Amino acid sequence: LVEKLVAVDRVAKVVKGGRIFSFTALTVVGDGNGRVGFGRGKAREVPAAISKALEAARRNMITVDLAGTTLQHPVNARHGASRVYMQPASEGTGVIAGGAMRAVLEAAGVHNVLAKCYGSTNAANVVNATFKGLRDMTSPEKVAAKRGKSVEEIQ
RNA sequence: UAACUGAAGAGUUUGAUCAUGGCUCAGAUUGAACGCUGGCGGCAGGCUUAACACAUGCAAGUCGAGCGGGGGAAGGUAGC
Ligand SMILES: NCCC[C@H](N)CC(=O)NCCC[C@H](N)CC(=O)NCCC[C@H](N)CC(=O)N[C@@H]1[C@H](O)[C@@H](OC(N)=O)[C@@H](CO)O[C@H]1NC1=N[C@@H]2C(=O)NC[C@@H](O)[C@H]2N1
Repeated sequence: LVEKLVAVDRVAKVVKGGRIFSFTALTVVGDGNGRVGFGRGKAREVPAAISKALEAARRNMITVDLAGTTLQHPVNARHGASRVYMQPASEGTGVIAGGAMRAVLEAAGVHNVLAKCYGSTNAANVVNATFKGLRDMTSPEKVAAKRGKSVEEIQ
């Protein structure tokens, strides 16, 4: 189970006589064969935040139906002000995407893809958008099943 | 046989945050210029500004089988 650490930030909370500082971590876990999830963790110190983020990531996971090592069809997704576009690519292309998308795609097992961010590039929002796009991607078998047809009829 | 296959982000407003929005950076390119330095070859390129003013040499001649004159070389004959 591959685990990637997307971002770590230091945050502050004001109290009387000073500020309380903490750390937040965003992590993405995956199996490289169509299962992936992400999570966040907050703690007074970095390792505990990373562990909590990993625990949340393992709790929040989905299954993604890949077409080989690439996507089934072009995907448009958004979460808040972050919009993402993803496109299938031929073998040998690689993962042409930003780091936040790249972690999710590699953990899900995508090897060739072309991706783009529009709008805000906040790491958590971009991860949410990519996660939604991968979750909502469909496949020819599901399309044929829902239309009451055969995959050869669907083409 | 083949003639196309293609899209990455980062920094910076706040005690944290998310958004909006400018500014800045990583690329490719050049008839370039300047600074430091400098061995060779091949192939290209070389006043982007004053269509400002130009010394000097050269860059449009050739035909005597179109024509009449006119020149200067030799030869031969003659004499002394
Ligand atoms: N917001 C705070 C509200 C406070 C407000 N004051 C309330 C109030 O005043 N009156 C009450 C009125 C309530 C209202 N009638 C119900 C309502 O809001 N319906 C709409 C919201 C649906 C649902 N509730 C939220 C939801 O499904 N989120 C998921 C979630 O975050 C996460 O997936 C999971 N599973 O974890 C993520 C992928 O990681 O996908 C998100 N999905 C999405 N992201 C996308 C996005 O942004 N745009 C476009 C589309 O693509 C979106 N879908």
